[PDB]
Amino acid sequence: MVRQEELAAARAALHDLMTGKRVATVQKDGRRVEFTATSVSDLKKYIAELEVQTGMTQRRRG
Repeated sequence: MVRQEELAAARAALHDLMTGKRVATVQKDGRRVEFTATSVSDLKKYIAELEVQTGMTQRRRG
C-alpha cells in the first residue's frame, strides 16, 4: 500500500536524525516540512498512529 512506503520514508528519517544531521525533509500530503531533532518525540507518536491505522481493513471513513 502507499502508506507502507510513506512509513519507510519517515523511518529513514529516524536514522538521518540519530547520525547528526538535525534538519530533515518529509513529504506529507504532497507538502514538505522540515522537523529538527528539537521535536523528535512527535515523530515517534506519528509513526505509532500509522501502526494502529494499518490494523483494521480501513472499512471506510472514521
